[PDB]
Amino acid sequence: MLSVNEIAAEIVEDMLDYEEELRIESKKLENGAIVVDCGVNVPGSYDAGIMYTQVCMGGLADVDIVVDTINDVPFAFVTEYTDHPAIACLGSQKAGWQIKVDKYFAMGSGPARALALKPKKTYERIEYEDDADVAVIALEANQLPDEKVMEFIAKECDVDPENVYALVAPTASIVGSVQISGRIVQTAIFKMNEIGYDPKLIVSGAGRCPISPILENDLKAMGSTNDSMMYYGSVFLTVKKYDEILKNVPSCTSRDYGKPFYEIFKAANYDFYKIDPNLFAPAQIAVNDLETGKTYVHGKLNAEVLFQSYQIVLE
Amino acid sequence: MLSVNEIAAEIVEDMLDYEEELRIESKKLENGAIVVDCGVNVPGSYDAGIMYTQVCMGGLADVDIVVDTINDVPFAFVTEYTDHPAIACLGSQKAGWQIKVDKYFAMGSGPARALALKPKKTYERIEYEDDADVAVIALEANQLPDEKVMEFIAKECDVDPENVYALVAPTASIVGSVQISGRIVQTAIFKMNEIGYDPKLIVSGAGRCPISPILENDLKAMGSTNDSMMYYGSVFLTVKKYDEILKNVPSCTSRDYGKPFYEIFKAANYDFYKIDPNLFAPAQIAVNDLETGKTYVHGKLNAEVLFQSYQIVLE
Amino acid sequence: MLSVNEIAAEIVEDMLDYEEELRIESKKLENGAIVVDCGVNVPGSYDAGIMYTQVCMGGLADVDIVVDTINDVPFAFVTEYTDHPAIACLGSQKAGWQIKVDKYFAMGSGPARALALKPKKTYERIEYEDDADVAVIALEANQLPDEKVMEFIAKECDVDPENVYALVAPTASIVGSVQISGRIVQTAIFKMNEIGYDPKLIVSGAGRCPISPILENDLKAMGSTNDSMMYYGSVFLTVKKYDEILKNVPSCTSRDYGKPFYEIFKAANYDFYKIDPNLFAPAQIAVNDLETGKTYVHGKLNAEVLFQSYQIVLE
Ligand SMILES: C[C@@H]1Nc2[nH]c(N)nc(=O)c2N(C=O)[C@H]1[C@@H](C)Nc1ccc(C[C@H](O)[C@H](O)[C@H](O)CO[C@H]2O[C@H](COP(=O)(O)O[C@H](CCC(=O)O)C(=O)O)[C@@H](O)[C@H]2O)cc1
Repeated sequence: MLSVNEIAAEIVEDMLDYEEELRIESKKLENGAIVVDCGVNVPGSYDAGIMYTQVCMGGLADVDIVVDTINDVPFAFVTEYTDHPAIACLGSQKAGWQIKVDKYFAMGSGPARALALKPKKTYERIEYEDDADVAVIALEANQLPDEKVMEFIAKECDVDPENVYALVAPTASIVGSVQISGRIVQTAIFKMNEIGYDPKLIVSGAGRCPISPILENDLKAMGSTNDSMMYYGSVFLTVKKYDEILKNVPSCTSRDYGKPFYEIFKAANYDFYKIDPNLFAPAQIAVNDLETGKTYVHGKLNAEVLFQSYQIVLE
Repeated sequence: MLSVNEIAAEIVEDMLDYEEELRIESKKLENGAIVVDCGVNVPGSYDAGIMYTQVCMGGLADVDIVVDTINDVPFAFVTEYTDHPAIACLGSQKAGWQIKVDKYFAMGSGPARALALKPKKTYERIEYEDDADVAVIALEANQLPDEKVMEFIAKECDVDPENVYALVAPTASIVGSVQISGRIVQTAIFKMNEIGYDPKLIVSGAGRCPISPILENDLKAMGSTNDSMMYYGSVFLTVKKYDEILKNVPSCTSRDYGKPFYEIFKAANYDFYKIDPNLFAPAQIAVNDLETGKTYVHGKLNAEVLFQSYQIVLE
Repeated sequence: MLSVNEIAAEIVEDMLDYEEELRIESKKLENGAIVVDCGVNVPGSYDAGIMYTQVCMGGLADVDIVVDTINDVPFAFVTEYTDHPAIACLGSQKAGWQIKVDKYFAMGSGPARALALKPKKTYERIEYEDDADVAVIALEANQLPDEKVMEFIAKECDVDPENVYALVAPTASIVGSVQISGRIVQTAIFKMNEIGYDPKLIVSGAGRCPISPILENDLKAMGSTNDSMMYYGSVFLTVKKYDEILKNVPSCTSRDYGKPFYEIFKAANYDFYKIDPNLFAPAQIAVNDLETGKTYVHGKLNAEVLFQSYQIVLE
């Protein structure tokens, strides 16, 4: 049995060893919980974004950045892979814990979800849960959580607060852009499960996605970071048994395709948890089926929409 | 003073510390030999694949995976380089030792070849021999080696079985796919030797090759993994003195070029013998000549053949 | 505070633990200075080139090599990024220390610059100074510095020669080619400062640049290594506030744009420090402005000129 919280805790300790280099800052609160700021009152960095992504994926994914071009324009890209896709993506990475503690609101991702069982149905579906006495959570938020928030997280995870760590970054920050593009494989796995495909059948997944420039506020950044995956995110997946249903994985099969994610976000009143989950999906996928030995390709890339989404200005 | 077996054993010790994360399993046999299953009864992983390949190359190469596209279809690629191409590729990685013990048969690669000296003529040519009390072999096989097999290998290496490690994966497995595409530099070096170009003249090489999808059995996989290099493997090589014979390195200069290996092999009725050996070669190379300061490009890529080989189904 | 010398010294100690693997050679001089030959009487290596580049950037950058193609011709590329672009690129990397000790000439780069403050105006512009009592310099030179040269460097940095390290490689060497393409982010940051843009406004930068083949002498190599960046170097940059003057960052906005830099190296008398500093610029940039949330793209790639600089011979 692997422990995503223990593996991720090792990465968080590495992050804390290099705080100044990574442009992050931590604080131990009055109950002993550790809050790591990766973007609210600090700049963060590409490497902090990679480490935050690795932590969200329970330490069970490789994540790196390579610079490449789209129609000759240079971007940083995330390239990543995992051989524990259900656990890394659904059991850890997905932001499946909505944190609401009086006026404090955050989207919660990462290994702590596998202790608190958030949501319970996910852990039934992937047949995984952790048992650790350390909890590691990743918060997408424009404010840092206080003692009361950390005490609530600790309680839900059945751990002491002194054994809770939270990484925190806002949507519009470099760590935000990196970690959200770092969910490229997770988008595919999540969309596959939403359409009824058993994620326990998925053997491995590898993905690439450009890293959104940082737009002027958290709301517009929600749009462009998500469009990175929807219009320009590519996944190679290996599965035990193919299902014709997987033709409906790519975003271009959605009635909302062509729309800026910012549009969809606005209609949900800027509440991420009011977005229809059936809308998150990768631009393109290739699915290697171990049963037939065939590889089925679905989807397409769309630089035109992406450059609109990224507020690119050409000469 | 570089020991490919000592360096490789350190990598194998790492693989042992992370078995469950890598999805591999090890057994210590009655004679003490350690057999590490990287794909027979276990799924393996992309990282087990990279480490397997690093082991094959004696620890003297960098090997990593990046996700990229071919005609927009996503694949995982190996990207690799070495500054010891003779030792890493000829003295270690090449599957140059046919292991035949009763009815057990496997192609052996990796550092143990440099203790067994298999074949002797290679070690004379590259002016390398290892001197070590530990042997690390990598076996491409559908069955794990038992006590008697490991005793045989240890005898041939002159090491006590207690100090022999074998990594094992079948041709159709993720480790199989990764480690075979991870021979992209080795196929250039080996083809260069084959056509009469002294490997001692070769300074370094750096290569890129897509990782084949896993096909439905070892024989089809033998085809697709090899076609990765023959139809879509690229190598940049640096040499002390270029000779025009090197125009013959690319696989496209073989009389047998043009169909997927498995179909060529079908056409030879499973007969190694009746296929031009010059077919085993990279798709394209660029050769930086240190003498003239020119860089000579030969060969081409072939996505059309690659996609037949990979049994790609487009919509 | 981040000490570029203390961090870089750790990289050099790592290089000293793997000399034979990296194909480098070190000597401790009489005064205790450690001279690491990375390319003068030894071959060096791609990995030695990456570590030399990392040391030039003060350990404050990520540097890796990926193999990819330009018009299908395979090359090794540097992919790199930093979140301390003023410190790493201008405070450390730029070769801003002209070394002239009797008959010994070298271009000096690297963290020792931030101890000797060379040139002073740079340290005033970026507001950085180091306080280490170790010094690490990178010399681009075709001969190894002796006891007297290292005495001069140690004195200028206010450190005992026993605590000084020098890395040394000529322009025509693998370490030369890697390290110079490894300045792709720095070329953008330097040009930005040149045209009056405060480098303190620069949040981060990420770049890709092909690694030049080694040409037949240091003079031709000065041309092709530099053309890598000027004709095929791409940079993604983040800044706090955009300024329209940044439209003049790309090399193609210079009067002299269009011919290989080999013609330009002569029209400065083969003196690097005689070259007009406004020609020294990246091929293409994307500038993400945090204020407006827009990303402005300028410049263009030029494979045709690159293949000429590189002395590519196609069939
Ligand atoms: C790409 C996304 N973007 C994004 N952006 C930013 N800025 N930050 C992020 O963290 C992030 N996401 C990461 O989390 C990404 C995303 C993939 N993750 C995500 C999405 C939604 C949620 C919320 C939620 O709980 C989620 O909707 C839920 O887990 C599943 O969704 C619903 O759909 C299903 C409906 O049930 P069915 O009708 O399928 O029932 C079937 C029948 C099938 C049918 O015919 O419909 C049955 O029971 O037989 C249910 O399981 C129900 O839970 C959480 C994470």
